[PDB]
Amino acid sequence: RLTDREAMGLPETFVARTPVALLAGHEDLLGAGAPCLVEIAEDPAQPFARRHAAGALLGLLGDPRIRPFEPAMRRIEAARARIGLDPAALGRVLAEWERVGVIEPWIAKECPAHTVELAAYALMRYPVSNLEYRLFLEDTGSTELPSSWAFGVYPAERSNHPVWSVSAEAADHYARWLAQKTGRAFRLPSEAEWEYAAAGGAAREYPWGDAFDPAAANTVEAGPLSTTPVGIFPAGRSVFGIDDMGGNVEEYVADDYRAYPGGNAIDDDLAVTQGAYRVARGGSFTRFGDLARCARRHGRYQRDIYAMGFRLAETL
Amino acid sequence: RLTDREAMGLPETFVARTPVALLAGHEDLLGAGAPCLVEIAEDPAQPFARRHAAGALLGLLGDPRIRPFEPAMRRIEAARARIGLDPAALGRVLAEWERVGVIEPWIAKECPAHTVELAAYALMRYPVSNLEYRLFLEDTGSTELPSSWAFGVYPAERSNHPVWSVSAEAADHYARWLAQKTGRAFRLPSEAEWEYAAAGGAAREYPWGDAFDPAAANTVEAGPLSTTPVGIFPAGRSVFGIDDMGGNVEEYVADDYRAYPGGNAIDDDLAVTQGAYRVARGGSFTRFGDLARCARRHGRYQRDIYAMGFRLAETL
Ligand SMILES: [Ca+2]
Ligand SMILES: [Ca+2]
Repeated sequence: RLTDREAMGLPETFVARTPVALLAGHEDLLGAGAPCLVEIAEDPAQPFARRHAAGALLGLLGDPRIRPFEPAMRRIEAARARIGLDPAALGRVLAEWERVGVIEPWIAKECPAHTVELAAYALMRYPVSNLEYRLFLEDTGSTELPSSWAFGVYPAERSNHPVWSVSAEAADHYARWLAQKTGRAFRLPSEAEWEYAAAGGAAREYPWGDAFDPAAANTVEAGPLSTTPVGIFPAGRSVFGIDDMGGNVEEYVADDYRAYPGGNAIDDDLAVTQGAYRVARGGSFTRFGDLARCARRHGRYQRDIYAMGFRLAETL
Repeated sequence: RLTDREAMGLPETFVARTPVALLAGHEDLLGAGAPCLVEIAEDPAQPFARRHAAGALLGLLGDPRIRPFEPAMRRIEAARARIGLDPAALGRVLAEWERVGVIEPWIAKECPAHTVELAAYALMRYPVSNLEYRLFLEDTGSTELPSSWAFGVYPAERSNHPVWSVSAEAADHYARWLAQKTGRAFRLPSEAEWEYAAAGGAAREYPWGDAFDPAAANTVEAGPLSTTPVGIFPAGRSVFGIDDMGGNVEEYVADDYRAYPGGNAIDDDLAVTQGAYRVARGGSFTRFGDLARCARRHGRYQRDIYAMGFRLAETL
């Protein structure tokens, strides 16, 4: 029933969260050099507008943080991961997020918290970028063009933003292409690999800790209402050094939707949702912080406001 | 029946007409300074990629060519303008453009060529930009948000590109707002004022001369497949010094569609088109060079690939 803007908490009148000119008053960045721009973009003490300005200039220059054939990876040692939500903690999540429309069944599918054995793996520090996805398209001849590319056209000023929306099978295809190109075991992360990389062995509610922080991720509460250059919300980095797990774009995993086994809570929608879509995790610039919860499971519907991107894992 | 990409002459596979990073190899522009960037962006001898790079950097910095409350204007003296198409020249237009789908009735509504007395007037050198339109939205509280702004959000990296698509009445509203702000007689140009400003007293077929030139304007034949910073196709400037009249975005005029009087050619669609839409002129980054003809009359249908912007005139 809601318009896109209503769903994003915005009025019908115009709202801006960025300057009219991103580098106005930040002209010292022109002489900084790319290594200095990278430090500024990833420094949590720098105001967002200056990090955004640095990231935007890197987007024009060619961002050296994005190396398509040797992407920045973080190693994660084998572990007994705890995945999902304790049924006794559902009430707290609902009180926390009912204001934005969350209802009990959406959170109940995170139950029960359970153990998953993970072998050692690596995960991309950043989500896959527009520039990376373009190289994939040009090498493969794929017709899997991103929905946000107007008329299928590459948005060059946003070279270092995450790509969206693509299908889960296009994300799969990107991973197979890079695996073949590099000889490395690239793939999408499993749902358990994604959640553990965000939450750690401490099972944090968010990548950054126990309480939502609108400055730690690009979400709709206070984000700029578009994607951002990867990695310019450093306060939201996970314990393993992964950036943008909360916010920016939702991220596909390898798993199609399934109920977690052992959950005595009746899900009357399972008769149509089981195996019906690929799980997406992490939330996005258009949605609220409930989606930046490490345990939140999403992906059921295709909508303009659901920005679907991805990041790769690697078998070690 | 055609997809957007089919209508643009593009395959299903990916096509790029820009570098992956607009300023890669153009890093000398970082130290140029805005006046030098402006000279580069508007120099027809500079390769398009370097002009685009300069314009993109100006878009980040704040483009000094765009002065919202004192927009760059060109004065045009009172004249007896010749508007439209001689019926004897219709066959030549059809042979020239039938390959892109143009058929006789679309061109026949330009007939007959006729005389319009114009008093002295001024016309904006550039189409109205994203940055200018944002200032309008923030001052008025208007809900007339541009269609290309995803979820209604300002695209800050494209601050100095033309705004699109807006309704003709939103263009009217912008003109009234600026008139009230500045005390100057701003308005949209009449259809005759627009065509004369493009074609001159010589009644050139295109602003730049008699033959189509894919490098003189941002059209779909060879343009970058998005809007461009205003004024970076200087080879297409009109005899009066107006930029981007061919290409970039279509431009509304003050006139609703009417047949030119005196045209003995039967238009069976007049029974539904008369007064039914606002005329748009000049063509765009998504369409072919037939629309960059000074006499071509457009605007009948609302479609994603029809990018509708505007520029202001001023009574002198
Ligand atoms: Ca994310
Ligand atoms: Ca134009």
